[PDB]
Amino acid sequence: TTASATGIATLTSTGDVLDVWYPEIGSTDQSALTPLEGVDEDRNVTRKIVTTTIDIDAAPTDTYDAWLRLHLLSHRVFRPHTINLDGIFGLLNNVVWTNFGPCAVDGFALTRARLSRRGQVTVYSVDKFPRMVDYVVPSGVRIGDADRVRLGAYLADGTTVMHEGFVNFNAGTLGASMVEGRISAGVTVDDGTDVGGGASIMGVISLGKRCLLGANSGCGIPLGDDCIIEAGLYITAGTKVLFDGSLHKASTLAGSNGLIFRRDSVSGQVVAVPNTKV
Amino acid sequence: TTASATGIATLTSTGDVLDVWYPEIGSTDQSALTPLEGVDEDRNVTRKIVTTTIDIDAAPTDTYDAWLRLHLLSHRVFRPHTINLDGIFGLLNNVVWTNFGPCAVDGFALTRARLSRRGQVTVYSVDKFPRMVDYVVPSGVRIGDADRVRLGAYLADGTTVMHEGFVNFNAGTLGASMVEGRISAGVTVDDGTDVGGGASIMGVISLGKRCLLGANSGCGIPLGDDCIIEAGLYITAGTKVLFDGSLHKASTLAGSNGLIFRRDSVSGQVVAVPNTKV
Amino acid sequence: TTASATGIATLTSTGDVLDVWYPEIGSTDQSALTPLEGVDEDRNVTRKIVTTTIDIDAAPTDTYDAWLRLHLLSHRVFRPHTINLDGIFGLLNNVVWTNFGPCAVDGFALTRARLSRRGQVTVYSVDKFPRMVDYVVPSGVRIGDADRVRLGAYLADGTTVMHEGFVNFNAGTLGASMVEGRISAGVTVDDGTDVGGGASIMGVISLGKRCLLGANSGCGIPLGDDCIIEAGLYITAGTKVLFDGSLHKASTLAGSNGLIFRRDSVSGQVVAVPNTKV
Ligand SMILES: CC(C)(COP(=O)(O)OP(=O)(O)OC[C@H]1O[C@@H](n2cnc3c(N)ncnc32)[C@H](O)[C@@H]1OP(=O)(O)O)[C@@H](O)C(=O)NCCC(=O)NCCSC(=O)CCC(=O)O
Ligand SMILES: CC(C)(COP(=O)(O)OP(=O)(O)OC[C@H]1O[C@@H](n2cnc3c(N)ncnc32)[C@H](O)[C@@H]1OP(=O)(O)O)[C@@H](O)C(=O)NCCC(=O)NCCSC(=O)CCC(=O)O
Ligand SMILES: CC(C)(COP(=O)(O)OP(=O)(O)OC[C@H]1O[C@@H](n2cnc3c(N)ncnc32)[C@H](O)[C@@H]1OP(=O)(O)O)[C@@H](O)C(=O)NCCC(=O)NCCSC(=O)CCC(=O)O
Repeated sequence: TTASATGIATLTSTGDVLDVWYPEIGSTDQSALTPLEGVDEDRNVTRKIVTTTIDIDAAPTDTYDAWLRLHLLSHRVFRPHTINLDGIFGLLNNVVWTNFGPCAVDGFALTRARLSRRGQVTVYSVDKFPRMVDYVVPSGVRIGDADRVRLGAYLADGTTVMHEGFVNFNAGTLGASMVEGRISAGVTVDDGTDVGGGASIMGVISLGKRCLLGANSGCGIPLGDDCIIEAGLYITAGTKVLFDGSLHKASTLAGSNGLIFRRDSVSGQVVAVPNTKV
Repeated sequence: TTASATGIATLTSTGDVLDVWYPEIGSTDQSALTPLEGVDEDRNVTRKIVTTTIDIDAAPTDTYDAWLRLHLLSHRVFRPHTINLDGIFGLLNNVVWTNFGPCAVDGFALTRARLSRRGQVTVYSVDKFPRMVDYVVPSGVRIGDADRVRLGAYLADGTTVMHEGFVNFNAGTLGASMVEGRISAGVTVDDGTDVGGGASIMGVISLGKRCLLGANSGCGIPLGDDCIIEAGLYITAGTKVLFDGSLHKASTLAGSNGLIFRRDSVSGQVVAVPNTKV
Repeated sequence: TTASATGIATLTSTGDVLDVWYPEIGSTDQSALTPLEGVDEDRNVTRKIVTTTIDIDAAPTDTYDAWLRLHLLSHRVFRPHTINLDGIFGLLNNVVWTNFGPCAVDGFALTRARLSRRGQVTVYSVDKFPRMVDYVVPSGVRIGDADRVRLGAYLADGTTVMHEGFVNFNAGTLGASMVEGRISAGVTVDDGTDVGGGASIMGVISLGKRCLLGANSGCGIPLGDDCIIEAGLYITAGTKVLFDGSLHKASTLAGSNGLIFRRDSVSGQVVAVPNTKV
């Protein structure tokens, strides 16, 4: 798809792009943005309006292109896996994310000293991906600890990411989900799927509708709909699971509907049983 | 109980209450609060003093009432389960919690643009419950990552909530505890109980005194005093536990004193044994 | 070692040290620091330059000494366990860490009210240890959620601490590691060791090179090089592990090289097998 937006970029004096903010997708309106242009000598950066036009099926070719792609995902214009992100790690700079805005990592010690004359300097994160909410708050969502949702996360209407939840870029919820565990990059969960506290979903992997991952559980395989993984139980691709009297590697149960995975507390054996009613 | 306090409320131009801060319980002193009244046109809110009087045994009837109840818990005037919270979710608004203060979720994009002229806008959370410490810091407590304690948490003197700890509203510690795992809404742990790193306590559930939940453990049943759950072991209500040669569903071991729960590493069987010395 | 640095201390009106910032180790240059000296009457603190000289092998004797030691670790001048920290907990004050800077816990309610006239007051943490990044950002590191790295953490070049990672003081990475779980105080992991999401390493304990702790795993013993602990599996010192037909308490497998620990999904038995290729 040809996608375009007008945004405001933060550039170092050597021309490295620390960030871009695109408030709206597909608009040429600049009036939100002209008051934000200028030069900050304490950070040694310039903020300047840019217009970015991309082919979402092509690999990104520069830092601006990479930033627009993350915005398209978090504004929910594009779902996870629908936009080409190949090579994005190479295009994003490591940035010090502060209460004063993004700062270059090279020379940060001098930067911090300059900024400290203006007020206390707090560093929220040092990374190539910022906190999503600092660029877009999608509608119909709650996020307890907004450090734990990267820009490029897709959070469908009706999602709650609790404080223990984490959602990486190119990942998230396609419908209404309670997310209290970790959704790795490239993982999606479909409508009504709830991820219990401290649960882990490995990234290849997606879960269908109305799944339940128990607290402290783990899922290393794709699941279909109406599956349950018992609290505390980690299903790896290599786990051998007893189903109807036979052992199956979990990788072969990928995409199954209506299975409850538990570890028998008497024998210690991993079992899967049908999820009755459904 | 009749409870009353004077506080300062933040109201949208449509009269929705985004927050109330009650610095003290039971006082009519306004002199801390009159300098904080006014109108913020970038957020489109008004801050105004309110006096709120409630019956803690009755269901809350409006947003102010709900906010006072959360304060009563976190100031430790009332313990968890001692105040009626029925319907509170319906009375609290979803709010964008920023470095500039609370902001309405509707229209936040315009709000963010207005505020960005004043300085970098950082969103800490988007939720119906704020961070406790932004309203009350109780005495004798440490909190590593104060994003992870909701207003309405009760943290007794001598509590440390480490960065991996999480304490929901209507929950917490009745005495001195090291909390490095998740205390769900309506869960309390009694004096000397330590919750290990990444442990999960389901919410009906409380733990007694001097309990130890191992790292990455889970507890889905009430426990009495001097119980231990091995690291990595999740006791669900349905788990069948071997105790003195017989199998018992864990729900039937609810409230037991002096049991150590472990998963036998040879057989894989969940067992409970007496906690000797005690 | 004799170690010395010039820094800027924040002192209460009773002379308690809330913090010290030492921008550089071993320098007498004050020109970064003289613009930061002064008195803040809303917090009731004074900021003043100090010169601190210590013997790293001796126990710290005052709060300034304790702060310099934490800096020496996070600037990577000293590795974990190389500096004497005995009694440090007694020398650090509990502090309220705010957007305005450190504040005393005694009297914070009055402090908060004073500061609220200047702007929204946000409390990041209440603890004896601050967030490392607010004092030093070491080179070659990423940190997703910088609430989760305490000052006194040592993060070697090439380390990424993801949002689920946590690194305590006197702890961390000796080389390039992806850290998505919890590195307790006094724990180190050597080059190429990756700590999976939600994994727990107990603190006596270190891991060698190229180890892999699966998501939601736990390690209660020292490991040598090229060990793997399966996702979801917690090895406690007391766990009895089957290796080559014999049962061994895990404490006796301390420091082993090239072992893969798994829980057999059929029998529920904890086993260790050689890590083939290596
Ligand atoms: C595996 C399930 C789904 C099974 O539950 P069900 O309700 O289907 O079964 P149930 O009625 O308990 O049990 C039916 C029968 O199976 C037995 N049974 C159950 N589990 C067993 C096991 N592992 N081994 C042997 N038997 C077992 C019961 O004793 C009962 O036996 P009889 O037939 O003999 O009676 C559950 O235990 C579970 O883990 N749910 C996880 C939910 C969760 O953690 N939600 C996430 C939000 S909670 C959260 O996030 C916590 C907060 C936080 O962590 O921060
Ligand atoms: C289950 C317990 C409590 C058992 O410990 P004890 O000290 O009572 O027993 P011990 O001396 O190790 O063992 C007594 C005997 O039982 C055997 N034994 C122990 N566990 C076994 C098992 N699971 N299967 C079979 N045998 C077992 C031992 O080998 C020994 O055998 P012989 O009799 O043959 O010798 C422990 O292993 C545990 O998990 N503690 C958890 C502590 C914890 O995680 N604390 C939280 C803070 S730590 C934390 O939070 C980490 C940081 C973070 O995560 O962020
Ligand atoms: C234990 C291992 C390492 C084993 O893996 P390997 O690749 O060596 O083996 P494999 O090819 O799967 O399996 C070899 C043979 O062993 C069998 N096998 C494997 N596990 C078994 C078990 N537990 N019980 C019985 N059999 C088992 C397989 O079925 C296969 O059988 P046949 O020979 O019959 O074929 C793995 O499953 C694991 O847990 N890796 C953890 C990785 C991880 O979590 N990384 C952290 C980043 S991921 C993360 O952090 C998630 C994000 C987040 O949490 O936030």
